[PDB]
Amino acid sequence: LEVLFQTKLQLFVKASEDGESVGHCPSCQRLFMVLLLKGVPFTLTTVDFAPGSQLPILLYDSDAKTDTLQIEDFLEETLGPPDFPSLAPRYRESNTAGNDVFHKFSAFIKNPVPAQDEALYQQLLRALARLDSYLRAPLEHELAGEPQLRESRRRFLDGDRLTLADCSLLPKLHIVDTVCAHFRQAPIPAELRGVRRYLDSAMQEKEFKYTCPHSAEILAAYR
Repeated sequence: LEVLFQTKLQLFVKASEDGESVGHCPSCQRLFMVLLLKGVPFTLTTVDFAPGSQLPILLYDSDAKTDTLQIEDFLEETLGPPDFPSLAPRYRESNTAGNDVFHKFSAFIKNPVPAQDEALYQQLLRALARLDSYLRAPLEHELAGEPQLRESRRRFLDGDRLTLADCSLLPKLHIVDTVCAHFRQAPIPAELRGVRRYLDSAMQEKEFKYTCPHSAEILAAYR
């Protein structure tokens, strides 16, 4: 399928198995979000170049960019104020909080070794706890207003608006919760209030909600 939002910009992404929606792929969803959050017109084309290239790919004019980070930087650079909002996070830590969660999930979820399962699980939980800490800690602009504040009020990594950091992390975190809950009866623990609210908040945000693959597609990818 194809989706026209409102050309110059064309993002190629994986299609779902039945071909009717977008397929599972957190980097695809990441750039899908970035483009929506820019509010720039664009075409999304699902699919069911250069050696070992993989989706997502962005066509601009006739130019092709095939690497996710490259694509992202390009969009943040060439689509700027006043016509489009900058999506760079304000705070360095927004860019690193949660950065090991997804790779510790994969190590855990793929693990063939019974004796290492609990261990790999605790490593995943520990990274989630660190993300949770950052999410609960008042940011600079928050302390400006309330120097008393002990617990952050904000919705997302860097504040109350989605940034590039959220576009990267949310699709990955969504996968973690979705797979762990269905396959291991292990949703992200309720004790991690910051992480849970963050996921709840993202779901109420149209750019995230409507870029998510159907859960069935995520599940199929993990068996």
